[PDB]
Amino acid sequence: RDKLIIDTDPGIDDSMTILMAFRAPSVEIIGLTTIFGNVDTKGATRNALLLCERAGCPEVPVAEGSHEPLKGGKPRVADFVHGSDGIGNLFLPAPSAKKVEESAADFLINKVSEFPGEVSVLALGPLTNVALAIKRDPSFASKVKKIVVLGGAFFAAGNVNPAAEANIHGDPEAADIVFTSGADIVVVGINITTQVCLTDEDLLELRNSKGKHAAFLYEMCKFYRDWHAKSDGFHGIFLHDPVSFTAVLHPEYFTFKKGVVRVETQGICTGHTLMDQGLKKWNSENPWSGYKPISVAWTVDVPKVISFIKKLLMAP
Amino acid sequence: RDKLIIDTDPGIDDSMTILMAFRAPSVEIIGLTTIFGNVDTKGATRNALLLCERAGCPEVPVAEGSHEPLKGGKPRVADFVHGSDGIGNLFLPAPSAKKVEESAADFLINKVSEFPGEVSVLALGPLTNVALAIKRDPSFASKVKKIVVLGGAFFAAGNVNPAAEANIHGDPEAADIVFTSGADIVVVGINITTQVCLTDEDLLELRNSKGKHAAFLYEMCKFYRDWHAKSDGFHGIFLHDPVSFTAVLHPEYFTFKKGVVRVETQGICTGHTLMDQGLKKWNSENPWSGYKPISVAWTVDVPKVISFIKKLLMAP
Ligand SMILES: O=c1[nH]cnc2c([C@@H]3N[C@H](CO)[C@@H](O)[C@H]3O)c[nH]c12
Ligand SMILES: O=c1[nH]cnc2c([C@@H]3N[C@H](CO)[C@@H](O)[C@H]3O)c[nH]c12
Ligand SMILES: [Ca+2]
Ligand SMILES: [Ca+2]
Repeated sequence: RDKLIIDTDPGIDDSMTILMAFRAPSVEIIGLTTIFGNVDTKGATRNALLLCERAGCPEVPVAEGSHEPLKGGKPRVADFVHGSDGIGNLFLPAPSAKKVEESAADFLINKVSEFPGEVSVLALGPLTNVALAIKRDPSFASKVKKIVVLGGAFFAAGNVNPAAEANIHGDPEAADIVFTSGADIVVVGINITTQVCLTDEDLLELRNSKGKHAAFLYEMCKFYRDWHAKSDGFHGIFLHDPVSFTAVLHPEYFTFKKGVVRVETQGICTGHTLMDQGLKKWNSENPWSGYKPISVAWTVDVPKVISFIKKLLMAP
Repeated sequence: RDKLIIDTDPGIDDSMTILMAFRAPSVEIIGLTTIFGNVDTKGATRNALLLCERAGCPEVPVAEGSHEPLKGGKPRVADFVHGSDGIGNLFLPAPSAKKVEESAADFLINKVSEFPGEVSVLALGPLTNVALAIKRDPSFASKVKKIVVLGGAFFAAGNVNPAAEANIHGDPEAADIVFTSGADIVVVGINITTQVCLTDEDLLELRNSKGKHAAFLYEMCKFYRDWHAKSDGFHGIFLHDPVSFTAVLHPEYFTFKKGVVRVETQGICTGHTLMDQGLKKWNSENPWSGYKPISVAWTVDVPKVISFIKKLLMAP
């Protein structure tokens, strides 16, 4: 079993991912670390604790992270995407399970130091906790096995505005710290995940399936689906976070390109992710020079990824 | 005959374009306006005057433009792409023809005001003179028939650094003024022009042809081709400026997408061009909201464009 920490802002697609992850036999979830984005950090913690209970694992530690980005200020949340409670307005009763005392940043540092080169991190929201752990401990990047990030828009439009994807826009400084940390990083941009969908028919197939969490997953996805229709004009949902989980277990369902990634932190392009492919010899040095390259998902085998996601969601 | 002003920084591909333009029948070149970029403004004026003489038209007015970008400061020139003299180190004797007294900005306003909705502008370098014209006369944008711009990198890597294309990076503030002016604008990015090449074999075919300027064009192209081999790893040249001239006469050899274009003026992404395609309904307003969209070249019919360029370059 491969040790995994999920850094997340649940979140409708985050919740689908977490529930899938608990059903994956090759994976050992050693903890959930929470962040803002789809909902405030407190709302993310509440949902993560509820997901642990729903999965029959209330013993799995939940470590609350940062309430704001590194630059500060109360963050704007995607409630128009994920609902007021972050899970499509189900307004569920409060969990009995409680979060651990330590912060998400401290939990990440402790578990990575406890098991060097063994713990993988799946980043599903803004990268604040991951950046805090990199800054607080300089050996973190050498001790973490792999960091799989759902974030960015590589040579494609963003989803917050034309320039930026939501997770990166949520904390641009944190994303730039993570992408230049020298750790073994895999980034999956929305240029990849918007190709991997569940249509209205696929969602109905989920409702009618014998899946353990089928009824709950369908109720959540109703609000998520309606946003895609109003904004993207698509009758269904984009599987952003489940696709990044698929890259953890089955990287062979994708192709990757190596290259230095930088994040714009100011101006009209705040949150924009840009990769230097290294196929052109520049005349002079630039902000992409001297850093260690990372892996950027380039193509996706959509039927294989959809088959893997559907089998986990529809498992009894 | 359609009236045309060429705003240019000659420049090797600029020189190919200017010489093609003088041979093109459905066009009347009413003037050349010069700018920095490939070489300093004074060097661009010298080359433009030499091109008018070589074409047998020393009477065609040459109006010298801005020596530095809108924000000020001595500009960095692409002498590693176009040579010390701006024309591949041919070190030709000085022209006998002299430039006009008025600035490029004043010439642009005067000729567009003289013939409202008749004069087209082909922009081959940084957009400083065009922006100065828009700022000095706020009706300029509405009076120019069309502005065809060679510039930007749309959902592709830049050629200065991963973020920016050279002409836009030369004056980001000027490009942003032009793209938001409300004028009838057609932008041709390097995402289009890098698909339209002359290989080493094609250049040899040009040398062996009966073309009026074949010998001169080939000598000048030697330094230009060499940069492509050292930097891009391509044995030949990218026809950037001749392709934008092809978009003036034959826009039917391309497909275009309508959308608001903004330019980043600060940070690591200074000079980055980004278009909002308008295919997604945004939840809130952004820097792309409220402006008039422009036409962005999306695809190119490479054989048709190559055929048109080759027939002009190889005409006796
Ligand atoms: O349209 C959207 N706007 C903002 N955030 C999201 C999300 C969330 N943010 C990430 C994708 O931007 C992903 O992790 C998901 O949990 C999905 N769709 C949208
Ligand atoms: O590789 C390059 N770096 C900088 N400028 C140029 C140019 C010039 N600048 C424009 C394309 O960036 C184009 O108008 C041309 O005259 C060609 N190739 C390069
Ligand atoms: Ca998420
Ligand atoms: Ca030029």
